[PDB]
Amino acid sequence: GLVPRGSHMRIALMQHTARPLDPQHNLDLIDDAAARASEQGAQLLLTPELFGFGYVPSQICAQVSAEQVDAARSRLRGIARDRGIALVWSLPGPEGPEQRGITAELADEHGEVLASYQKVQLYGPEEKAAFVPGEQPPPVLSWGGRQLSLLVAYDVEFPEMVRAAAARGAQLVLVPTALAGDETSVPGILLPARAVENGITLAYANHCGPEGGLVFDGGSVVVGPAGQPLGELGVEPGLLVVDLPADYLQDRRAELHRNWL
Amino acid sequence: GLVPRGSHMRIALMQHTARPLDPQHNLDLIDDAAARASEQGAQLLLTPELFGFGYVPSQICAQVSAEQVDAARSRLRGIARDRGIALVWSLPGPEGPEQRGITAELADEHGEVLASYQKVQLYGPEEKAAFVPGEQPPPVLSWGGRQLSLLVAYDVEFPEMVRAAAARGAQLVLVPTALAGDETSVPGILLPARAVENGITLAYANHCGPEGGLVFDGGSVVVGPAGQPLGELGVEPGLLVVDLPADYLQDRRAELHRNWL
Ligand SMILES: [Cl-]
Ligand SMILES: [Cl-]
Repeated sequence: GLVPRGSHMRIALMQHTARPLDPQHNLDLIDDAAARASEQGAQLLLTPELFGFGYVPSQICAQVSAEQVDAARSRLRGIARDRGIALVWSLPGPEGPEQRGITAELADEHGEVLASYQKVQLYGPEEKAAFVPGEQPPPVLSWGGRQLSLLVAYDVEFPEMVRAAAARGAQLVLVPTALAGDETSVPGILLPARAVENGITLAYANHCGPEGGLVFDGGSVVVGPAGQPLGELGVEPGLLVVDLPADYLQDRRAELHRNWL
Repeated sequence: GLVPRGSHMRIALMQHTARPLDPQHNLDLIDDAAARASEQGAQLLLTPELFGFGYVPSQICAQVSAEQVDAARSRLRGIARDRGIALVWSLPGPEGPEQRGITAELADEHGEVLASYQKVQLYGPEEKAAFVPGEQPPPVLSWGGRQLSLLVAYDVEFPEMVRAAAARGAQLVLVPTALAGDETSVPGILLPARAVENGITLAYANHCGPEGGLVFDGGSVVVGPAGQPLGELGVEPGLLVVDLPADYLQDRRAELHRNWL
Protein backbone atom coordinates (compact mmCIF):
# COMPACT_ATOMS: atom_id res chain seq x y z
CA GLY A 1 0.00 0.00 0.00
CA LEU A 2 1.14 3.56 0.57
CA VAL A 3 4.84 4.17 1.18
CA PRO A 4 5.26 4.16 5.01
CA ARG A 5 6.75 6.85 7.23
CA GLY A 6 10.27 5.71 8.28
CA SER A 7 11.01 3.78 5.05
CA HIS A 8 12.46 5.33 2.03
CA MET A 9 13.41 1.95 0.38
CA ARG A 10 10.90 -0.55 -1.08
CA ILE A 11 12.38 -3.61 -2.90
CA ALA A 12 10.78 -6.40 -4.91
CA LEU A 13 11.85 -9.99 -5.53
CA MET A 14 10.72 -11.98 -8.51
CA GLN A 15 10.09 -15.68 -7.98
CA HIS A 16 9.14 -17.61 -11.07
CA THR A 17 9.82 -20.62 -13.29
CA ALA A 18 12.10 -20.19 -16.29
CA ARG A 19 12.01 -22.17 -19.55
CA PRO A 20 15.36 -23.62 -20.42
CA LEU A 21 17.04 -21.97 -23.43
CA ASP A 22 14.08 -19.58 -24.05
CA PRO A 23 15.35 -16.06 -23.27
CA GLN A 24 12.46 -14.36 -24.99
CA HIS A 25 10.01 -16.06 -22.67
CA ASN A 26 12.15 -15.63 -19.57
CA LEU A 27 13.05 -12.00 -20.22
CA ASP A 28 9.36 -11.24 -20.93
CA LEU A 29 8.69 -12.62 -17.44
CA ILE A 30 11.35 -10.25 -15.91
CA ASP A 31 9.82 -7.37 -17.89
CA ASP A 32 6.38 -8.16 -16.52
CA ALA A 33 7.71 -8.33 -13.00
CA ALA A 34 9.67 -5.08 -13.40
CA ALA A 35 6.45 -3.34 -14.53
CA ARG A 36 4.48 -4.75 -11.66
CA ALA A 37 7.11 -3.93 -9.12
CA SER A 38 7.36 -0.35 -10.34
CA GLU A 39 3.56 -0.01 -10.17
CA GLN A 40 3.68 -1.05 -6.58
CA GLY A 41 6.30 1.63 -5.79
CA ALA A 42 9.32 -0.66 -5.63
CA GLN A 43 12.59 0.97 -6.49
CA LEU A 44 14.58 -2.18 -7.22
CA LEU A 45 13.72 -5.67 -8.46
CA LEU A 46 15.89 -8.70 -7.69
CA THR A 47 15.53 -11.71 -10.02
CA PRO A 48 16.90 -15.31 -9.76
CA GLU A 49 20.15 -16.97 -10.77
CA LEU A 50 20.62 -17.61 -14.50
CA PHE A 51 16.91 -16.79 -15.02
CA GLY A 52 17.28 -15.55 -18.56
CA PHE A 53 18.43 -18.88 -19.96
CA GLY A 54 17.04 -21.10 -17.25
CA TYR A 55 19.15 -22.93 -14.66
CA VAL A 56 20.66 -25.42 -17.12
CA PRO A 57 24.44 -25.13 -16.66
CA SER A 58 25.52 -27.93 -19.03
CA GLN A 59 23.19 -26.62 -21.75
CA ILE A 60 24.30 -23.06 -21.33
CA CYS A 61 27.91 -24.24 -21.84
CA ALA A 62 26.95 -26.34 -24.90
CA GLN A 63 24.42 -24.10 -26.60
CA VAL A 64 24.42 -20.49 -25.52
CA SER A 65 26.80 -18.21 -27.35
CA ALA A 66 28.44 -15.09 -26.11
CA GLU A 67 26.39 -13.10 -28.65
CA GLN A 68 23.18 -14.61 -27.23
CA VAL A 69 24.27 -13.63 -23.72
CA ASP A 70 25.02 -10.06 -24.77
CA ALA A 71 21.63 -9.82 -26.48
CA ALA A 72 19.99 -10.86 -23.19
CA ARG A 73 22.04 -8.44 -21.22
CA SER A 74 21.07 -5.60 -23.52
CA ARG A 75 17.42 -6.47 -23.14
CA LEU A 76 17.72 -6.47 -19.37
CA ARG A 77 19.48 -3.12 -19.36
CA GLY A 78 16.56 -1.86 -21.47
CA ILE A 79 14.05 -3.26 -18.95
CA ALA A 80 15.63 -1.37 -16.13
CA ARG A 81 15.53 1.81 -18.17
CA ASP A 82 12.06 1.38 -19.70
CA ARG A 83 10.35 0.19 -16.50
CA GLY A 84 12.20 2.79 -14.47
CA ILE A 85 13.41 0.43 -11.78
CA ALA A 86 16.81 -0.72 -10.58
CA LEU A 87 17.31 -4.37 -11.61
CA VAL A 88 19.52 -7.18 -10.46
CA TRP A 89 19.89 -10.00 -12.91
CA SER A 90 22.12 -13.01 -13.31
CA LEU A 91 23.48 -14.27 -16.63
CA PRO A 92 26.47 -16.14 -17.83
CA GLY A 93 29.45 -13.86 -18.05
CA PRO A 94 30.41 -12.15 -21.35
CA GLU A 95 33.40 -14.27 -22.40
CA GLY A 96 33.34 -17.28 -24.52
CA PRO A 97 31.49 -20.43 -23.28
CA GLU A 98 34.71 -21.96 -21.98
CA GLN A 99 35.94 -18.88 -20.20
CA ARG A 100 32.90 -17.32 -18.51
CA GLY A 101 31.27 -17.67 -15.13
CA ILE A 102 27.90 -17.06 -13.55
CA THR A 103 27.34 -13.38 -12.88
CA ALA A 104 25.03 -10.92 -11.17
CA GLU A 105 24.73 -7.31 -12.22
CA LEU A 106 22.86 -4.28 -10.81
CA ALA A 107 21.47 -1.63 -13.17
CA ASP A 108 19.92 1.50 -11.86
CA GLU A 109 16.59 2.91 -12.89
CA HIS A 110 18.25 4.77 -15.71
CA GLY A 111 19.70 1.61 -17.07
CA GLU A 112 23.33 2.37 -15.96
CA VAL A 113 25.26 -0.80 -14.82
CA LEU A 114 26.48 0.10 -11.39
CA ALA A 115 28.08 -3.20 -10.40
CA SER A 116 29.00 -6.56 -11.75
CA TYR A 117 30.05 -9.73 -9.90
CA GLN A 118 31.11 -13.23 -10.81
CA LYS A 119 29.99 -16.16 -8.55
CA VAL A 120 33.02 -17.33 -6.47
CA GLN A 121 31.49 -20.51 -5.03
CA LEU A 122 30.23 -22.77 -7.82
CA TYR A 123 27.81 -25.49 -6.77
CA GLY A 124 28.35 -29.06 -7.82
CA PRO A 125 30.02 -30.73 -10.72
CA GLU A 126 27.69 -29.43 -13.44
CA GLU A 127 28.33 -25.80 -12.55
CA LYS A 128 32.07 -26.51 -12.30
CA ALA A 129 32.01 -28.18 -15.73
CA ALA A 130 30.13 -25.25 -17.29
CA PHE A 131 31.58 -22.16 -15.65
CA VAL A 132 34.78 -20.54 -14.37
CA PRO A 133 34.69 -19.46 -10.72
CA GLY A 134 35.03 -15.77 -9.85
CA GLU A 135 38.19 -14.49 -8.17
CA GLN A 136 37.07 -11.09 -6.86
CA PRO A 137 35.30 -10.10 -3.68
CA PRO A 138 31.68 -8.92 -3.73
CA PRO A 139 31.18 -5.26 -4.80
CA VAL A 140 29.65 -2.78 -2.43
CA LEU A 141 28.05 0.49 -3.54
CA SER A 142 25.78 3.30 -2.53
CA TRP A 143 22.23 3.18 -3.89
CA GLY A 144 19.07 4.49 -2.47
CA GLY A 145 20.75 5.67 0.67
CA ARG A 146 22.38 2.41 1.65
CA GLN A 147 25.33 0.26 0.77
CA LEU A 148 24.24 -2.66 -1.48
CA SER A 149 26.22 -5.74 -2.40
CA LEU A 150 25.81 -8.78 -4.67
CA LEU A 151 26.38 -12.45 -4.11
CA VAL A 152 25.05 -15.45 -6.07
CA ALA A 153 23.30 -18.52 -4.76
CA TYR A 154 25.75 -20.95 -3.06
CA ASP A 155 28.00 -17.99 -2.19
CA VAL A 156 25.66 -16.94 0.62
CA GLU A 157 25.98 -20.31 2.35
CA PHE A 158 29.59 -19.45 3.15
CA PRO A 159 29.92 -17.11 6.03
CA GLU A 160 33.18 -15.83 4.52
CA MET A 161 31.38 -14.51 1.46
CA VAL A 162 28.85 -12.47 3.39
CA ARG A 163 31.53 -11.28 5.76
CA ALA A 164 33.57 -10.16 2.73
CA ALA A 165 30.67 -7.97 1.70
CA ALA A 166 29.96 -6.62 5.17
CA ALA A 167 33.70 -5.87 5.73
CA ARG A 168 33.48 -3.53 2.61
CA GLY A 169 30.44 -1.78 4.23
CA ALA A 170 27.49 -3.71 2.87
CA GLN A 171 24.17 -3.15 4.53
CA LEU A 172 21.87 -4.83 1.95
CA VAL A 173 23.06 -7.99 0.21
CA LEU A 174 21.12 -9.05 -2.87
CA VAL A 175 21.29 -12.69 -3.88
CA PRO A 176 19.88 -14.25 -7.05
CA THR A 177 19.59 -17.99 -6.41
CA ALA A 178 18.51 -21.31 -7.79
CA LEU A 179 17.79 -23.64 -4.87
CA ALA A 180 16.12 -27.03 -5.47
CA GLY A 181 15.66 -30.20 -3.54
CA ASP A 182 13.74 -28.95 -0.52
CA GLU A 183 16.82 -27.47 1.07
CA THR A 184 15.10 -25.86 3.99
CA SER A 185 18.23 -25.20 5.92
CA VAL A 186 19.40 -22.47 3.53
CA PRO A 187 16.61 -19.98 4.08
CA GLY A 188 15.63 -21.49 7.40
CA ILE A 189 18.99 -21.67 9.17
CA LEU A 190 21.81 -20.14 7.15
CA LEU A 191 20.26 -16.87 5.90
CA PRO A 192 19.08 -15.74 9.37
CA ALA A 193 22.60 -16.28 10.68
CA ARG A 194 24.22 -14.43 7.84
CA ALA A 195 22.02 -11.48 8.72
CA VAL A 196 22.58 -11.58 12.44
CA GLU A 197 26.29 -12.34 12.38
CA ASN A 198 26.96 -9.23 10.22
CA GLY A 199 24.03 -7.00 11.17
CA ILE A 200 22.77 -6.78 7.62
CA THR A 201 19.68 -7.37 5.54
CA LEU A 202 19.75 -10.05 2.87
CA ALA A 203 17.32 -10.64 -0.07
CA TYR A 204 17.22 -14.07 -1.67
CA ALA A 205 15.26 -14.50 -4.96
CA ASN A 206 14.70 -18.13 -6.05
CA HIS A 207 13.18 -20.01 -8.91
CA CYS A 208 10.13 -22.09 -8.16
CA GLY A 209 8.53 -25.09 -9.72
CA PRO A 210 9.65 -27.60 -12.42
CA GLU A 211 12.61 -26.28 -14.46
CA GLY A 212 15.42 -28.09 -16.26
CA GLY A 213 14.83 -31.40 -14.49
CA LEU A 214 14.74 -29.93 -10.99
CA VAL A 215 11.92 -28.68 -8.76
CA PHE A 216 12.91 -25.39 -7.30
CA ASP A 217 11.97 -24.61 -3.70
CA GLY A 218 10.65 -21.04 -4.06
CA GLY A 219 10.85 -19.66 -0.54
CA SER A 220 12.21 -16.26 -1.64
CA VAL A 221 12.75 -14.15 1.42
CA VAL A 222 14.06 -10.87 2.78
CA VAL A 223 15.78 -11.30 6.18
CA GLY A 224 16.48 -8.33 8.45
CA PRO A 225 19.39 -7.81 10.79
CA ALA A 226 17.68 -9.62 13.64
CA GLY A 227 17.36 -12.63 11.47
CA GLN A 228 13.60 -12.34 11.07
CA PRO A 229 11.81 -12.57 7.75
CA LEU A 230 10.56 -9.18 6.59
CA GLY A 231 8.63 -10.98 3.83
CA GLU A 232 8.60 -14.43 2.29
CA LEU A 233 7.02 -16.42 -0.48
CA GLY A 234 5.91 -20.04 -0.71
CA VAL A 235 6.37 -22.41 -3.65
CA GLU A 236 4.44 -20.60 -6.35
CA PRO A 237 5.35 -17.77 -8.69
CA GLY A 238 5.10 -14.41 -7.02
CA LEU A 239 6.36 -10.92 -6.55
CA LEU A 240 7.53 -10.19 -2.97
CA VAL A 241 7.49 -6.50 -2.10
CA VAL A 242 9.06 -5.31 1.15
CA ASP A 243 9.60 -1.97 2.79
CA LEU A 244 13.00 -1.80 4.57
CA PRO A 245 13.15 0.45 7.71
CA ALA A 246 27.06 -7.17 19.53
CA ASP A 247 29.55 -5.48 17.25
CA TYR A 248 30.69 -8.47 15.43
CA LEU A 249 32.21 -6.58 12.58
CA GLN A 250 34.51 -4.54 14.88
CA ASP A 251 35.18 -7.26 17.39
CA ARG A 252 36.26 -10.01 15.05
CA ARG A 253 39.99 -10.70 15.20
CA ALA A 254 40.41 -10.71 11.44
CA GLU A 255 44.13 -10.78 11.46
CA LEU A 256 44.10 -14.04 13.32
CA HIS A 257 41.07 -15.43 11.49
CA ARG A 258 42.79 -15.01 8.20
CA ASN A 259 45.56 -17.32 9.22
CA TRP A 260 43.22 -19.96 10.45
CA LEU A 261 40.97 -20.71 7.52
CA GLY B 1 18.29 -45.01 29.88
CA LEU B 2 20.33 -47.86 28.44
CA VAL B 3 23.15 -47.00 26.05
CA PRO B 4 21.62 -47.23 22.53
CA ARG B 5 22.78 -49.33 19.59
CA GLY B 6 24.56 -46.99 17.09
CA SER B 7 25.92 -44.59 19.74
CA HIS B 8 29.13 -45.08 21.50
CA MET B 9 29.32 -41.45 22.84
CA ARG B 10 27.07 -40.02 25.59
CA ILE B 11 27.87 -36.45 26.79
CA ALA B 12 26.48 -34.33 29.62
CA LEU B 13 26.18 -30.57 30.03
CA MET B 14 25.94 -28.89 33.38
CA GLN B 15 23.71 -25.83 33.63
CA HIS B 16 23.69 -24.12 36.98
CA THR B 17 24.09 -20.87 38.91
CA ALA B 18 27.49 -20.02 40.36
CA ARG B 19 28.21 -17.89 43.45
CA PRO B 20 30.66 -15.14 42.74
CA LEU B 21 34.08 -15.64 44.37
CA ASP B 22 33.03 -18.93 46.08
CA PRO B 23 35.05 -21.71 44.40
CA GLN B 24 34.32 -24.22 47.11
CA HIS B 25 30.61 -23.91 46.47
CA ASN B 26 30.95 -23.79 42.69
CA LEU B 27 33.41 -26.65 42.42
CA ASP B 28 31.19 -28.75 44.74
CA LEU B 29 28.43 -28.15 42.18
CA ILE B 30 30.70 -29.40 39.31
CA ASP B 31 31.63 -32.42 41.46
CA ASP B 32 27.97 -33.23 42.03
CA ALA B 33 27.24 -32.92 38.34
CA ALA B 34 30.26 -35.05 37.38
CA ALA B 35 29.00 -37.80 39.74
CA ARG B 36 25.52 -37.62 38.35
CA ALA B 37 26.66 -37.59 34.78
CA SER B 38 28.88 -40.61 35.32
CA GLU B 39 25.98 -42.47 36.98
CA GLN B 40 23.91 -41.86 33.92
CA GLY B 41 26.64 -43.34 31.67
CA ALA B 42 28.00 -40.06 30.33
CA GLN B 43 31.60 -40.13 29.31
CA LEU B 44 32.25 -36.40 29.33
CA LEU B 45 30.78 -33.43 31.20
CA LEU B 46 30.88 -29.89 29.81
CA THR B 47 30.52 -27.04 32.33
CA PRO B 48 30.02 -23.24 31.84
CA GLU B 49 32.37 -20.32 31.33
CA LEU B 50 34.28 -19.14 34.40
CA PHE B 51 31.98 -21.32 36.56
CA GLY B 52 34.48 -21.91 39.32
CA PHE B 53 34.71 -18.27 40.34
CA GLY B 54 31.43 -17.10 38.91
CA TYR B 55 31.09 -14.88 35.83
CA VAL B 56 32.45 -11.73 37.51
CA PRO B 57 35.29 -10.54 35.24
CA SER B 58 36.15 -7.30 37.09
CA GLN B 59 36.18 -9.13 40.44
CA ILE B 60 38.26 -11.96 39.15
CA CYS B 61 40.85 -9.39 37.97
CA ALA B 62 40.74 -7.53 41.32
CA GLN B 63 40.49 -10.40 43.77
CA VAL B 64 41.42 -13.80 42.45
CA SER B 65 45.07 -14.72 42.63
CA ALA B 66 47.00 -17.03 40.42
CA GLU B 67 47.43 -19.39 43.40
CA GLN B 68 43.64 -19.46 43.88
CA VAL B 69 43.18 -20.29 40.20
CA ASP B 70 45.70 -23.13 40.36
CA ALA B 71 43.99 -24.52 43.47
CA ALA B 72 40.70 -24.59 41.51
CA ARG B 73 42.32 -26.18 38.54
CA SER B 74 43.82 -28.91 40.71
CA ARG B 75 40.45 -29.62 42.24
CA LEU B 76 38.85 -29.91 38.81
CA ARG B 77 41.56 -32.26 37.59
CA GLY B 78 40.82 -34.33 40.70
CA ILE B 79 37.09 -34.35 39.88
CA ALA B 80 37.70 -35.74 36.46
CA ARG B 81 39.89 -38.45 37.93
CA ASP B 82 37.76 -39.28 40.98
CA ARG B 83 34.40 -39.24 39.16
CA GLY B 84 35.90 -41.08 36.23
CA ILE B 85 34.59 -38.74 33.56
CA ALA B 86 36.19 -36.46 31.00
CA LEU B 87 35.61 -32.83 32.05
CA VAL B 88 35.65 -29.52 30.29
CA TRP B 89 36.00 -26.53 32.54
CA SER B 90 36.71 -22.85 32.14
CA LEU B 91 38.88 -20.81 34.50
CA PRO B 92 41.04 -17.77 34.30
CA GLY B 93 44.37 -18.63 32.81
CA PRO B 94 47.41 -19.44 35.02
CA GLU B 95 49.39 -16.20 34.71
CA GLY B 96 49.16 -13.26 36.91
CA PRO B 97 45.86 -11.26 37.07
CA GLU B 98 47.12 -8.73 34.55
CA GLN B 99 48.45 -11.23 32.07
CA ARG B 100 45.89 -14.05 31.91
CA GLY B 101 42.85 -14.75 29.80
CA ILE B 102 39.71 -16.83 29.99
CA THR B 103 40.41 -20.47 29.28
CA ALA B 104 38.78 -23.83 28.65
CA GLU B 105 40.50 -27.12 29.31
CA LEU B 106 39.58 -30.78 28.66
CA ALA B 107 40.71 -33.49 31.09
CA ASP B 108 40.12 -37.09 30.36
CA GLU B 109 38.59 -39.60 32.72
CA HIS B 110 41.99 -40.32 34.16
CA GLY B 111 42.52 -36.71 34.98
CA GLU B 112 45.11 -36.07 32.17
CA VAL B 113 44.78 -32.54 30.60
CA LEU B 114 44.43 -33.25 26.93
CA ALA B 115 43.87 -29.71 25.66
CA SER B 116 43.90 -26.13 26.75
CA TYR B 117 42.55 -23.03 24.99
CA GLN B 118 42.41 -19.33 25.64
CA LYS B 119 39.27 -17.35 24.54
CA VAL B 120 40.15 -15.30 21.40
CA GLN B 121 36.99 -13.19 21.23
CA LEU B 122 36.45 -11.33 24.51
CA TYR B 123 32.97 -9.94 25.07
CA GLY B 124 32.47 -6.36 26.11
CA PRO B 125 34.50 -3.85 28.01
CA GLU B 126 34.54 -5.68 31.35
CA GLU B 127 36.05 -8.82 29.87
CA LYS B 128 38.56 -6.70 27.92
CA ALA B 129 39.50 -4.83 31.11
CA ALA B 130 39.97 -8.08 33.06
CA PHE B 131 41.54 -10.49 30.59
CA VAL B 132 44.06 -10.82 27.75
CA PRO B 133 42.65 -12.23 24.51
CA GLY B 134 43.98 -15.55 23.19
CA GLU B 135 46.14 -15.63 20.06
CA GLN B 136 46.00 -19.31 19.10
CA PRO B 137 43.48 -21.27 17.08
CA PRO B 138 41.16 -23.79 18.75
CA PRO B 139 42.74 -27.20 19.52
CA VAL B 140 41.41 -30.34 17.94
CA LEU B 141 42.01 -33.83 19.31
CA SER B 142 40.88 -37.40 19.23
CA TRP B 143 38.73 -38.56 22.14
CA GLY B 144 36.11 -41.18 22.30
CA GLY B 145 36.37 -41.92 18.63
CA ARG B 146 35.86 -38.41 17.34
CA GLN B 147 37.72 -35.17 16.91
CA LEU B 148 36.79 -32.71 19.72
CA SER B 149 37.54 -29.02 19.89
CA LEU B 150 37.10 -26.17 22.40
CA LEU B 151 35.80 -22.66 22.03
CA VAL B 152 34.52 -20.26 24.70
CA ALA B 153 31.28 -18.31 24.75
CA TYR B 154 31.40 -15.30 22.35
CA ASP B 155 33.91 -17.18 20.19
CA VAL B 156 31.15 -19.39 18.76
CA GLU B 157 29.21 -16.38 17.47
CA PHE B 158 31.98 -15.80 14.94
CA PRO B 159 31.78 -18.11 12.03
CA GLU B 160 35.56 -17.80 11.61
CA MET B 161 36.17 -19.40 15.00
CA VAL B 162 34.08 -22.47 14.32
CA ARG B 163 35.50 -22.74 10.84
CA ALA B 164 39.00 -22.61 12.36
CA ALA B 165 38.12 -25.65 14.42
CA ALA B 166 36.43 -27.54 11.60
CA ALA B 167 39.37 -26.79 9.23
CA ARG B 168 41.64 -28.67 11.78
CA GLY B 169 39.20 -31.65 11.66
CA ALA B 170 36.79 -30.94 14.48
CA GLN B 171 33.63 -32.96 14.59
CA LEU B 172 32.42 -32.06 18.12
CA VAL B 173 32.92 -28.52 19.40
CA LEU B 174 32.47 -28.00 23.13
CA VAL B 175 31.64 -24.51 24.32
CA PRO B 176 31.45 -23.31 27.92
CA THR B 177 29.41 -20.10 27.92
CA ALA B 178 27.91 -17.36 30.01
CA LEU B 179 25.00 -15.84 28.07
CA ALA B 180 22.64 -13.37 29.77
CA GLY B 181 20.08 -10.87 28.67
CA ASP B 182 17.62 -13.11 26.84
CA GLU B 183 19.83 -13.40 23.80
CA THR B 184 17.72 -15.87 21.92
CA SER B 185 19.50 -15.42 18.66
CA VAL B 186 22.66 -17.18 19.87
CA PRO B 187 21.22 -20.63 20.47
CA GLY B 188 18.24 -20.01 18.24
CA ILE B 189 19.93 -18.69 15.08
CA LEU B 190 23.71 -18.73 15.30
CA LEU B 191 24.42 -22.19 16.78
CA PRO B 192 22.28 -24.07 14.22
CA ALA B 193 24.17 -22.31 11.44
CA ARG B 194 27.54 -23.03 12.91
CA ALA B 195 26.59 -26.69 12.90
CA VAL B 196 25.18 -26.79 9.41
CA GLU B 197 27.79 -24.59 7.75
CA ASN B 198 30.61 -26.92 8.96
CA GLY B 199 28.76 -30.23 9.31
CA ILE B 200 29.59 -30.55 12.98
CA THR B 201 27.95 -31.02 16.34
CA LEU B 202 28.23 -28.26 18.92
CA ALA B 203 27.52 -28.38 22.71
CA TYR B 204 26.85 -25.13 24.53
CA ALA B 205 26.74 -25.16 28.38
CA ASN B 206 25.38 -21.97 29.99
CA HIS B 207 24.83 -20.56 33.41
CA CYS B 208 21.26 -19.96 34.47
CA GLY B 209 19.57 -17.71 36.92
CA PRO B 210 20.74 -14.68 39.00
CA GLU B 211 24.56 -14.48 39.20
CA GLY B 212 26.89 -11.50 39.60
CA GLY B 213 24.25 -8.92 38.70
CA LEU B 214 23.08 -10.67 35.54
CA VAL B 215 20.30 -13.19 34.84
CA PHE B 216 21.68 -15.94 32.74
CA ASP B 217 19.52 -17.43 29.98
CA GLY B 218 20.10 -21.16 30.54
CA GLY B 219 19.11 -22.72 27.24
CA SER B 220 22.06 -25.15 27.16
CA VAL B 221 21.84 -27.19 24.01
CA VAL B 222 23.52 -29.79 21.84
CA VAL B 223 23.04 -29.08 18.11
CA GLY B 224 23.67 -31.75 15.47
CA PRO B 225 25.01 -31.31 11.97
CA ALA B 226 21.57 -30.66 10.53
CA GLY B 227 21.17 -27.82 12.90
CA GLN B 228 18.56 -29.54 15.03
CA PRO B 229 18.68 -29.69 18.80
CA LEU B 230 19.63 -33.14 20.04
CA GLY B 231 18.74 -31.98 23.57
CA GLU B 232 18.08 -28.69 25.30
CA LEU B 233 17.39 -27.21 28.68
CA GLY B 234 15.19 -24.34 29.82
CA VAL B 235 16.03 -21.67 32.41
CA GLU B 236 16.55 -23.80 35.49
CA PRO B 237 19.53 -25.75 36.77
CA GLY B 238 19.88 -29.09 35.07
CA LEU B 239 22.03 -31.82 33.67
CA LEU B 240 21.49 -32.40 29.92
CA VAL B 241 22.52 -35.87 28.78
CA VAL B 242 22.64 -36.67 25.07
CA ASP B 243 23.61 -39.68 23.02
CA LEU B 244 25.46 -38.66 19.82
CA PRO B 245 24.96 -40.99 16.76
CA ALA B 246 27.00 -29.78 0.60
CA ASP B 247 30.72 -30.06 1.19
CA TYR B 248 31.29 -26.69 2.54
CA LEU B 249 34.61 -27.49 4.08
CA GLN B 250 36.10 -28.67 0.74
CA ASP B 251 34.32 -26.20 -1.47
CA ARG B 252 35.19 -23.02 0.35
CA ARG B 253 37.74 -20.90 -1.51
CA ALA B 254 39.88 -20.32 1.55
CA GLU B 255 42.74 -18.76 -0.26
CA LEU B 256 40.51 -16.02 -1.51
CA HIS B 257 38.48 -15.77 1.71
CA ARG B 258 41.58 -15.10 3.68
CA ASN B 259 42.31 -12.00 1.70
CA TRP B 260 38.84 -10.67 2.06
CA LEU B 261 38.20 -10.58 5.77
CL1 LIG C 1 36.20 -7.74 1.73
CL1 LIG D 1 42.50 -23.65 11.70
